[PDB]
Amino acid sequence: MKLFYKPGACSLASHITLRESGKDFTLVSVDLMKKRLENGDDYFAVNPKGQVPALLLDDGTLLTEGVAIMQYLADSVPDRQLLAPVNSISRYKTIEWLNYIATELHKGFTPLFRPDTPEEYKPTVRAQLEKKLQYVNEALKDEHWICGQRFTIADAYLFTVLRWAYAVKLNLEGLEHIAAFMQRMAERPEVQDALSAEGLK
Amino acid sequence: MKLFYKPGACSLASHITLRESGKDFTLVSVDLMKKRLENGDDYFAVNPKGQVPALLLDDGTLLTEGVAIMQYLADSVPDRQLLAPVNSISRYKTIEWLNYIATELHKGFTPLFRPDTPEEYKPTVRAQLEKKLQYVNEALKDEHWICGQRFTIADAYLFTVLRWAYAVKLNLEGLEHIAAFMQRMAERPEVQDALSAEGLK
Ligand SMILES: N[C@@H](CCC(=O)N[C@@H](CS(=O)(=O)O)C(=O)NCC(=O)O)C(=O)O
Ligand SMILES: N[C@@H](CCC(=O)N[C@@H](CS(=O)(=O)O)C(=O)NCC(=O)O)C(=O)O
Repeated sequence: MKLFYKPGACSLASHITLRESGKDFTLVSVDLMKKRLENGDDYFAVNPKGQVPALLLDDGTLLTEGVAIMQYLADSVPDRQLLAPVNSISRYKTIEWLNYIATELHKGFTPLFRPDTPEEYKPTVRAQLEKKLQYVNEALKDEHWICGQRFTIADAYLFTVLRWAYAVKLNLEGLEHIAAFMQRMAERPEVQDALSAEGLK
Repeated sequence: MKLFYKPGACSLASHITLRESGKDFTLVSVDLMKKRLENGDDYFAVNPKGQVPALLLDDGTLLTEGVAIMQYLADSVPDRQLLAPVNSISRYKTIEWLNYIATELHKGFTPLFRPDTPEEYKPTVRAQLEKKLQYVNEALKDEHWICGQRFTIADAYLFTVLRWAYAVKLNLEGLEHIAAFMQRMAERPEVQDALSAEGLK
């Protein structure tokens, strides 16, 4: 199994998930500017969307989209409870958080990292993300995981995107539940292993 | 069971799914500018996020996020085959499509439909959307449904978002598989009933 990723990118969520689920995998670095692998090979030949993450299965299947990848991992290890069983409302509340993170936060930060984003637009994005982060702060007021008492793939994804709020210096004052979630997350051995493996901090 | 919607908005995907799964529901229109229900009640009191769609379950559970709602409905009626069963690769491919549509197409359209979006930015967004539509056109070349042989929840969501490509007048010329798909979707009686109930054409 191979995970195509870039350090610090959204692929970290799938990476943390591969470890939390105890999977054997190889990391393959991608230059997202040039769309090449470490070896000058075109990346558009592996993933036509030219994006990370992408997971190559053993039976040669290429699976893209981080949310599809994490459900794929989570489902193969029901013993881990990284995702609740089908037809239980808990499962859907976790999927609700995954889509909120994907569409509202992840894609919300994207223009800030895009070279084609016009400068006068960037301040508008920051201001929109601020409101979003305040809703996230009150959602973690329980000071546990995003979906309650149990750790799920939604936590791997929230933590991954929340790191960008720190990298870009969004005003995070008063948002104490976020700060505590980030510490709780960093104390997990598999996210630490994943962070080290990517050469992160 | 109640679906909070707005004619033509993204809630159409969940509305088509509610009909395709054979559910009984009440459609409740939401004034998205004022966040008021058709009767004057505060919408923020139902959905704290202020967006459509939202599904109010009989038990009183409120589920938000289109992708979450569509998966909850499909799984509940396994006999209808709107989403493949857990652990089948087919299931993850549909989820892969759902996330692509959610994050790249739906959220990709969003700035076009907003005022704070600077006018010189609109051309870049349209341009990006047309490039994605080309990828979707090729993904539909064997002329079936988005996931192949069977109609799934990805088709309902792809159709919903493609309606805006036409509304907005993106350049859809030469994309013949996309045109065939729209026609295939128009001829499904459950989608005809949904367009009709929403007062659409
Ligand atoms: N819909 C994709 C989005 C993937 C994505 O945006 N990946 C980015 C990396 S990150 O900014 O999100 O960390 C990328 O590869 N971008 C390169 C490009 O889009 O050209 C998903 O959810 O997996
Ligand atoms: N992440 C949500 C987004 C929902 C959404 O953007 N809904 C829009 C309607 S539409 O543009 O998708 O048709 C809305 O209610 N917007 C009102 C607002 O955000 O103030 C989802 O996937 O369901």
